Amino acid sequence: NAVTYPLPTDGSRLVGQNQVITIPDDNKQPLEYFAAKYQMGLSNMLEANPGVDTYLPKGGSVLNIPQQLILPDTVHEGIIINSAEMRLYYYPKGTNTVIVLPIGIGPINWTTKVERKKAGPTWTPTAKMHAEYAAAGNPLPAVVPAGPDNPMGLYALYIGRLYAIHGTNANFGIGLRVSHGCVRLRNDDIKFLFENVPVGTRVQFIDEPVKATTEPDGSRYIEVHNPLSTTEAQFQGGEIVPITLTQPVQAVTSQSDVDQNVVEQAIQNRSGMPVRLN
Repeated sequence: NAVTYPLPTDGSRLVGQNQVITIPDDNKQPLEYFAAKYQMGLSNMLEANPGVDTYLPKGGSVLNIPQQLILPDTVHEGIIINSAEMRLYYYPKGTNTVIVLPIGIGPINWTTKVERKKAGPTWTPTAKMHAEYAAAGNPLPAVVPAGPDNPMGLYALYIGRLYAIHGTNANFGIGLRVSHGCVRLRNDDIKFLFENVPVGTRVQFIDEPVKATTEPDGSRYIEVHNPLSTTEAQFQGGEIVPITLTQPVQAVTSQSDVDQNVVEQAIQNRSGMPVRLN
């Protein structure tokens, strides 16, 4: 599996390899189709592919698949969710691997755990949402039954304070900020988590749009994504969205052998793909 990585045991955090594919000349598929095929988020695909058309990637163009990544600076235990890059990292007890799955969101810094998990979850809408639907004339049960029309999809992991990691019955959404729901995954991905994550697993939410590492061979890398709150205009350069380097990131990026032109280009581009600094 391209998104299951053996974990390095020497302190390395750079894992994986990028791919590049060619879009057929006769292509009719939107970007979401490629993102799903490669288990990527839509925003990650946009970041890695400047000017790509989400409606219809240009036939005969090339598409970068950003499967190389730096592991976030956290414990290598349980589930880590980094909303700024729309990724969920799972460090299973049963293996020495990390599985990296794309998510959609609708929590920034919080440590919790999986309290329970359910095949075929029921959805209990908010009193708010019901008020809105009822005025619109839309029927909304107090309890939406499990099944194919349930917006949590076919599996859920509950994590406390109301929240869940769940599926979706929609055709898009993973790698996007939406309204409603907590963390959503594509069908096969949520099923995989449901089958493999025990109740009691640690869950930690972080917000780290920039990651950097000094690896054991002395090489240094940065990876820059758009910050969580980024709008279309900030994305495309009609507005700016500011990125500040945290001190852990500076521990790498301020080193004496770093090419600061690579840092500045990385910060401007926000490509989502690791770039070597030295």
